[PDB]
Amino acid sequence: GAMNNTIINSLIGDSIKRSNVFAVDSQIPTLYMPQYISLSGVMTNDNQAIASFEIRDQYITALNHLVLSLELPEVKGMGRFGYVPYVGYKCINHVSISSCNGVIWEIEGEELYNNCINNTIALKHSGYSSELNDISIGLTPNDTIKEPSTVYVYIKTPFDVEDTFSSLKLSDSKITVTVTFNPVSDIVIRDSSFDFETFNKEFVYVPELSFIGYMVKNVQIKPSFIEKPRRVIGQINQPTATVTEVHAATSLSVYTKPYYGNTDNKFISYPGYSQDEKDYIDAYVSRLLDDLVIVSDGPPTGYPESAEIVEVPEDGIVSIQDADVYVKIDNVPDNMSVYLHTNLLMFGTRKNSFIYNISKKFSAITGTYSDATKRTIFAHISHSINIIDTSIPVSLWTSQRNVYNGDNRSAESKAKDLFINDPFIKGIDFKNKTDIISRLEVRFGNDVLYSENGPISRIYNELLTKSNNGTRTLTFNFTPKIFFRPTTITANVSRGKDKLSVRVVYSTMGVNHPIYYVQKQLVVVCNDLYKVSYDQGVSITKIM
Amino acid sequence: IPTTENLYFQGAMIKRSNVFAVDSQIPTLYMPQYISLSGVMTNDNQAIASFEIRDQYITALNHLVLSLELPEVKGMGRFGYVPYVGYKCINHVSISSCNGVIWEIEGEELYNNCINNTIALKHSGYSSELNDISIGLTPNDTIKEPSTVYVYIKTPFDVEDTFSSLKLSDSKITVTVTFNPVSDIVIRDSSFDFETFNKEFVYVPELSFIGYMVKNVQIKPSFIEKPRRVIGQINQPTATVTEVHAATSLSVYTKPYYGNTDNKFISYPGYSQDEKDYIDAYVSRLLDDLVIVSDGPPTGYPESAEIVEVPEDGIVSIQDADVYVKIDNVPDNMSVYLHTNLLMFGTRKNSFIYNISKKFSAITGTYSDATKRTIFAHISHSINIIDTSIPVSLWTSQRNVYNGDNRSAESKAKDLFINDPFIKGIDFKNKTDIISRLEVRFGNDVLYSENGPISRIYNELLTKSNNGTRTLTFNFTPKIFFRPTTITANVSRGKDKLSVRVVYSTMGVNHPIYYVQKQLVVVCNDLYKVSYDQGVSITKIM
Amino acid sequence: AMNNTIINSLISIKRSNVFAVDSQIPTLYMPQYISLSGVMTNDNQAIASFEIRDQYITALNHLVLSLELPEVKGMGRFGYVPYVGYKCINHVSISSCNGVIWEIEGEELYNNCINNTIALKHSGYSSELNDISIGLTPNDTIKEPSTVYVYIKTPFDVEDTFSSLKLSDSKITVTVTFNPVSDIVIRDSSFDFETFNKEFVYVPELSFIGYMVKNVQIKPSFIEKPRRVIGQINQPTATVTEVHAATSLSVYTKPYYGNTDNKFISYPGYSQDEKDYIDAYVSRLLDDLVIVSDGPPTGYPESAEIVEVPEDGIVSIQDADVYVKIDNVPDNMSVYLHTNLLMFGTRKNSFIYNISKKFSAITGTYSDATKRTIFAHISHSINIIDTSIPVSLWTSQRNVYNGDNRSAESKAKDLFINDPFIKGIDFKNKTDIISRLEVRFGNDVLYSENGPISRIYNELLTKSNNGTRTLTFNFTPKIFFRPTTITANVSRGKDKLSVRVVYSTMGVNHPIYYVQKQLVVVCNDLYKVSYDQGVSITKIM
Repeated sequence: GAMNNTIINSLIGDSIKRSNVFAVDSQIPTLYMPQYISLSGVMTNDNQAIASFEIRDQYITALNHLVLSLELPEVKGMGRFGYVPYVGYKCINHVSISSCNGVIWEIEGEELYNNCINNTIALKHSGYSSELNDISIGLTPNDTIKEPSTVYVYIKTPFDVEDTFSSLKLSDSKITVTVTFNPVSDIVIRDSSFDFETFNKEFVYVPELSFIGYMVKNVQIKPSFIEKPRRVIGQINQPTATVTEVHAATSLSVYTKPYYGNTDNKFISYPGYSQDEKDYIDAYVSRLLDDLVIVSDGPPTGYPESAEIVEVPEDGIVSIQDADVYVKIDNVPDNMSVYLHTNLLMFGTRKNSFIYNISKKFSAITGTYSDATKRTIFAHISHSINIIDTSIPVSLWTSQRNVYNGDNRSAESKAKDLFINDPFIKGIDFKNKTDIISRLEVRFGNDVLYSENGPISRIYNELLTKSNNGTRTLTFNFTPKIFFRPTTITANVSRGKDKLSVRVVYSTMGVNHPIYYVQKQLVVVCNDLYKVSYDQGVSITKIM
Repeated sequence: IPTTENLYFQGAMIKRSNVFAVDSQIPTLYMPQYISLSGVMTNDNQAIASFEIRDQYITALNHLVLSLELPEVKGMGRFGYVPYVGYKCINHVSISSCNGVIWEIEGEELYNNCINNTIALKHSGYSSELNDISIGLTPNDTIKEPSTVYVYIKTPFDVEDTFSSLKLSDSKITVTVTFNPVSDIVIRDSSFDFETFNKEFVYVPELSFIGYMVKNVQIKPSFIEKPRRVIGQINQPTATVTEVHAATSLSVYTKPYYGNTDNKFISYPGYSQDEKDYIDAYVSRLLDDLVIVSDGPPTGYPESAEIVEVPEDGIVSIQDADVYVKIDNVPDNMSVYLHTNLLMFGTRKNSFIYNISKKFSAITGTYSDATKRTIFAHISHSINIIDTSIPVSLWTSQRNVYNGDNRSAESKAKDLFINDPFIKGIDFKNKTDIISRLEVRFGNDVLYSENGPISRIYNELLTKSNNGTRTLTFNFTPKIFFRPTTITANVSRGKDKLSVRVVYSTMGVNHPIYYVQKQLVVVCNDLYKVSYDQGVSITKIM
Repeated sequence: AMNNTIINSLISIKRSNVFAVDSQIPTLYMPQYISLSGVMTNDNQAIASFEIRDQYITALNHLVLSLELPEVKGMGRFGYVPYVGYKCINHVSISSCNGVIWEIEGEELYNNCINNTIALKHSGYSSELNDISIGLTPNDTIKEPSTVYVYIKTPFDVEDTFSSLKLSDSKITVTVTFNPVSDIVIRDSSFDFETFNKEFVYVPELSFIGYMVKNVQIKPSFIEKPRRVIGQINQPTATVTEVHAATSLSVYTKPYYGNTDNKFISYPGYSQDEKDYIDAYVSRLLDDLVIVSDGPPTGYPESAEIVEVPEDGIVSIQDADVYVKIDNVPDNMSVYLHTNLLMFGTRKNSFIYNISKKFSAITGTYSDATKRTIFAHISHSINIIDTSIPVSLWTSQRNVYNGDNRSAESKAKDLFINDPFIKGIDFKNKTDIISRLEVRFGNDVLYSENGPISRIYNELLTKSNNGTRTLTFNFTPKIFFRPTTITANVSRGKDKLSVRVVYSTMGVNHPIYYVQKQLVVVCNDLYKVSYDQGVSITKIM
């Protein structure tokens, strides 16, 4: 109801100099006015799509918070079609910010995405919705698969960190923003039935650039520093990569990307908008089940001769070598039996060695046959399918290496396979869950800068940046940005110490996984420090 | 040899600022205390709670929390509280001294300011116990157990803790909370005795705050932003804020007006508040009347109902739409029937018909001989959030040439009264964007305009919020340590007002949601100087 | 381009530049992620020691403990508790030659990290670790080996380099005391815990961010050290003595399960919502609750009252009606309802706490293929308290009934749960059992409350959804200021904090009444940190 006597007695019962924590002198700031400015741009096909935006106005003193709008068209026709999650980020191949004196800042599309991955709002705007990312089906040539939509891509820049204090100042200079787009093939998930040829011919990127402009009265410009991300991709299947000309790096990131060039980029399933590891696994199990347990009158027809479809015993247990599969379906008609496809997908490099068989990954399958729809309605499924199984390209099941067929699904099931060309996949699975780096070594010149076995550098990245999707990262700067010059690793060119060399030991994937034959590329990102000066327009100088 | 050199700082090689040590300043001597007050209740019979803060030792205060003791709800019928029940109770909050109002806010604006604070919304409260629609079976059955909810009354005094705190220049502070009618916070069916509940219900509030007893306080003048709201006329796409001299921001949004309805909806998902939960609760409510397993043509439906026996094929054609219906274990003496016009809307006898039965493409299930019900399995439909937000009144409106609610009397009896006061847009999730274009005028000159909702995208990015509004921010300067940046008036040139004009998106006249009345809401934050000369006072910056 | 109205509104007074800053040159330093193996020592309590000393490691912060979990092989049910890595920790101590610099009890470290979802995930929390897995053969793999990471949050992390621990050419020892592995594992009777316990060893590794600083200019600082007092079992009071400069005081309750075998009917695994706990429990009871049998069901104790369901579908258990309807029941069989599955009472013709009475509707379909009932819709009033009742309390001496009338199959599936960080009297700490709280500074009442308004403030101020009744005395920003504290008056006897609570009561006929409670009181004392002749701390008085 009021302050207690014990508290009152503990204070009254003034000799020392105290900092006022109950009042502040409200400083008058620089006089300015912000404005959201939107620009249309010019489209070019060098046949890569490139959008240019020129910002040249005597009243736009500073700017930040770049947002790119993209108009997605109405998608009509036959077939399965869906956009990749965060489709807007996946459109971007490269972003460049330039003045008359050259590039001020630039970034690779995947690195922009990596920098925004911990911003759920920016990712949502990108966008990510059941409307965009579920795999929709067109049943007629004039059927609407996808309605037209607008996505917003937040182009995070070093100018956003401290709002007005970090904004790009325009020294009565012309700024150009150049966005290079990925082919539309990257952002779209589709089956064979979908007329991609026509879609590709007719699709056009329709972008618009927004930014927060500031009209500042008597701006007092000071020099600053900015970090420019630089990326190097290693050779296919080489466990090494080098970044040359490293003189002042604030950080270094290391990750892996799969390379699907030895494939047709076709996968059995995709979960759509639902993106959890369990959603990927459930979408895959769901696609296999129709061919795995068959309720038929006599041995099931329409499967390759290589298929081993066995009638389930009265026991319910089918033995596929060491693995027992318990199959029990209720309401099976008297003229019909329950069959198990014991080798739905199988892989082996040697005829009497190890076999990777997807049918062996199921231990229990129960359900009820429906006389009304003539389908089996699966109830409980016990299995050991993982995220890697859902990430195996179909090409690797039917590869030359494989001594077996070894894709014994029905023709109906194979026609439902999807082309996935997402350009920002990491690791060897869709969720980048499996850590395939067993050991990492970083060399600065000839000296070992850092080495680790487990991903403790990923744990630090995730803790320090409050991200649940980090990468193995070394950070050399722990100083607050903008108010301090960033701390860096510094070169010694005479001792040949001006290169960062990364070496990894990859995990053997275990014994005979078809995912061992997924080609990998090592990615190394280095953040170089640059000085930003505004003497005769905006200019940047690499720190050396 | 598989060993690797383990050497430290191998990447290492004037006045420098020390980043490894700091001089720990001695702060003002103070002592905080959590103080709780009961108030005085007063009653167009609107409930008002007053709390008077007067103590020579409370030097400053912040972090206001209002407690509310919700009563035990007994009786027959369906009852549930709206999500974030405690915020929806608040009509208005006012903080006053002897010199007048220091700060005040409309209930919806307090809620909009706390929408990103998941903790404060949970305390509000939001739970299965409060928000699921509970059913009372006997007149002495307990529908809802008594409960306490906490409403964090976010004020400008919390931004920088002690630095931004409200200083009581040995003045009396009065906090006045105006409550919304209990009708607004309760979701109920016709069976529930609302008349008695309303007569007997009383708001039981308590105000807490963090008080600070400060030794030799050195008070300095400061600035405060006071939110000011203007609501446009029904269906008017314009609104004006007059006497704008120093504004830090301007927000624009839409609210539906349900005065042309009885505020009854077919369904409500309860505690589960996702778009999918709203859609699933609605589909679930329609399914008992949509697919019927009956011995002969189903009874108990209006004559306007067109209930058709499903062919051996399983496909029923409703004009251009094919509905595949297949139910297992149907008894031999019975057939499967499909309600082909459960809900239908047309403005002309030969116009386009909006039919909810046409929104279903596949319905799978098993009839239960034990419970004499159909247990639905897989449903393929195209029901959206707008369908679940249609008031029942609009389906049976004078503008409809059809009946056009052909549901059973049992289904219509399960309809719920929803009077949530903080609904935005034309659907429960505020998913549909109905503003096609926005123009903001400062005087007669165009300050800002947009076609797409880029100002909402910026609001959401800058405030890290997933529920933003079209907002124009003029202040990008850090709060408390600087005088806020404002849009400033030119009275001589007539630039002393903010006029908002929107262009609403169009839609077909044959969709019941076309008849939802809309109100434009404009929120302006005006800058005020906080003085302490003879107790606390605020002065509008002009 | 900028509109004319904006240009016209702009185009003697000192203005602060908000569009440019002079980029200060910081102290020259170089960070490094350093990892150390320690020394393992053995109540045969496991203790890991890590010694940090290097002429170039000047400062450090952001301690992360790695734990290598082994491959778990054999027969039976096994799972790790959620946040396994935090639950491993009994105590963490940071020491110099001059003594302890900072230390914390494992539960208080966990409490400090509970609002950090990333740190908790790294702990870890996954279906792989936390679902209850089953081993079918003696060489079957129940759990694959895994690594967990425990972020050991310290006061040195608040302001990165500014708050970092400086090493004045001193040797810093980090000592981690581990809980017995019995605390972090959820297992059934079938699992060979004896062998697992004998063979299990903690395999830890300590990482930290080390800083090599050129010409470090050290300044004295302040640190808050958490101090915990646990009250006598069921005693609603606790005292913290020698309180001279405290920044906060926290109060909470813990259950004590020493009067039990720590066995529970169910556990939801990785799925940790209140509903997941309730659904896992209902699921475990269902196969004994509704039985499809040819004649009266066999294999239940003589005390079991299994009744054939009438044609009506309604079975009356006193005042409670249970509607049971199962489809596809074979002609030679009937539907039976177990009317006293679990029952508890302290007198014979009095009140009965009966779990079977908590069900109002049960629907399902019998499966001829698997000879099971596949349950569909269930209407019950089971709560989080029911799922938190140890099995021991159903069959206790106070109970005049049997009163666990489940099948032997169901009882064999019971799980040992020894999670060391449970609060309240239920697994979710949902039930508030403190009716009133009083805090005394000396003999004077410092604070008192009925409702948990101090928990509401804790949750608001720390942006946490799992707060405790807390009194904060410090609202001053950390590192840049000396913390504000409650200060002692030794002459007036105000140099101690006494807590008294009034517990709510659940009835004497509820098995949960017999769950023992412990009052926990946490006090944060202010200490001065000085670096004159190694690192040392001094209690503020």
